Amino acid sequence: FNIMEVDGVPTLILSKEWWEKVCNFQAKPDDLILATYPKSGTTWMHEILDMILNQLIKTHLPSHLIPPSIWKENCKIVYVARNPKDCLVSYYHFHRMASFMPDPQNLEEFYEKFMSGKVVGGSWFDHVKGWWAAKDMHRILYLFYEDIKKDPKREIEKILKFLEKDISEEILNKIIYHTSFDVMKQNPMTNYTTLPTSIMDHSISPFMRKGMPGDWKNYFTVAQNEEFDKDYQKKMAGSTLTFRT
Amino acid sequence: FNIMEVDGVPTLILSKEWWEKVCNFQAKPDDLILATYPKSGTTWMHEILDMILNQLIKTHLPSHLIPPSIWKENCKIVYVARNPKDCLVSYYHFHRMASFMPDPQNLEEFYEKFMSGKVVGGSWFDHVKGWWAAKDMHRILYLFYEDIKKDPKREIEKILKFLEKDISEEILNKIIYHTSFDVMKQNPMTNYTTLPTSIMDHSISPFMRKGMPGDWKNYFTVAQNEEFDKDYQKKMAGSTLTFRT
Ligand SMILES: Nc1ncnc2c1ncn2[C@@H]1O[C@H](COP(=O)(O)O)[C@@H](OP(=O)(O)O)[C@H]1O
Ligand SMILES: Nc1ncnc2c1ncn2[C@@H]1O[C@H](COP(=O)(O)O)[C@@H](OP(=O)(O)O)[C@H]1O
Repeated sequence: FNIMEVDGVPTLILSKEWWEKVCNFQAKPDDLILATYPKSGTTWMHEILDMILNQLIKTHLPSHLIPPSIWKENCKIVYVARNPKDCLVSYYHFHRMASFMPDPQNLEEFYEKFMSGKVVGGSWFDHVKGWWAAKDMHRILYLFYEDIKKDPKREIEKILKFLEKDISEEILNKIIYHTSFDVMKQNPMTNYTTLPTSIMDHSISPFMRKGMPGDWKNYFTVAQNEEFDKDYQKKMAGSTLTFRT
Repeated sequence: FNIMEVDGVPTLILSKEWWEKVCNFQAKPDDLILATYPKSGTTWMHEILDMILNQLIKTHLPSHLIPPSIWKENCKIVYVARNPKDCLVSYYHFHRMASFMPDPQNLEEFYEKFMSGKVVGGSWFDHVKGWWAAKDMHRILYLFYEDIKKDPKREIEKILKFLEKDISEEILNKIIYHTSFDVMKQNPMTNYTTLPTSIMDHSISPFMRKGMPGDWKNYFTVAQNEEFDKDYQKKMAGSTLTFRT
């Protein structure tokens, strides 16, 4: 059914049990929360932050489960959304490689489940929409996986403004260079290669898979797609939320 | 390489050898030529004519190989085109069942070949374009597989006008009913079931496969498709030729 991915080393926590543990989490103002739907840019965005700095709390929770401490102590929250199609496809190939995960079966089979939101991490729909609703009320930066690919400088530009932090021009690119998909894929300290293949086999699918927006186009039949649109446009009626693909 | 499909019982004739044999074919005016690219509505259109009447010459030849006799004797030529995507998909699943045919291999592999026109029956592109250029110079009725599905009455309406022939309203629908895909599929006299499975196995793919326009959408990845369009738009620059899909 429905749990959530966590990381002492990647594993499944029952959302509730996990929420009970975090329920009354206390937050120092300097703390920096980073939230994302799974396979929506996390490991990437993280290393972008970790770069900018060198306390970062990584959380795949929906907005309505963030410990109030954070709201109260107006913590800086970076949030990253990624278009659903790509997020779906990335998340699919993931189930198809991570042993921790349930069997994805067919790609048509997975879809039905994904749109129903009946997959590890809740509904991507409910997830992204909550956060967007929150960007109105909180110290949240809302970023889009695609816009980063589009303009890494133009994006990190923003992050800095948000953090009051101010880097070099060389130190700047030093970051951009590393947080390119090419460099990061060949990087054992992020690429999750240095892992049990019983846990994650890259010979099936590598965590750092393709990392191109628009890749979904390589898997979604013109039918499955025109299906995805109709179902999407429904769940997103009213939303001011908008994606490049 | 490149031959053509014929029918004492369906078989491969080397296009040239076959054209040499037909080169100086003599044509009585009353004769009715029906031409089509393969898997573009032939067996359907045939039975429509056979119906309307009960001499019909069935030919899968390109316009520039029709024996001049026919031109000279201004014969009535019904021509049927079917949109390429569908035509491709239909023709693909066909190779994948008809033993007479070469191996289609992958569906991506087949595509390359189809667009290159390097498949049994020549280039669908060169085929339909020639016939369209001819509709300007000859007693040719140019029909579209899709328009038929769209409005069989509204289509057969035309055929009659073209033939001067004039049927009943009941005799009319009697025809429409039979030349529906549903009726025809369960019909041994057209459905090619009554055949050697060494020649054609329906347990793989039935000649009367789906018979819905828009079916291709069930096979062509949003990439393969956006690929097909770009390549198509090229070969069809200038053409006034146009398809529903
Ligand atoms: N530096 C980078 N630039 C672009 N995409 C990256 C990246 N690092 C990781 N990704 C992509 O992030 C996705 C996993 O997201 P998360 O970090 O949220 O689990 C993968 O998508 P693909 O599966 O499309 O390749 C991966 O390729
Ligand atoms: N009465 C009918 N109405 C619609 N389509 C028909 C039909 N009879 C045959 N077809 C379709 O004609 C195609 C074969 O064409 P041809 O007669 O030129 O070989 C098949 O397409 P599919 O493979 O898309 O099902 C078949 O389904």
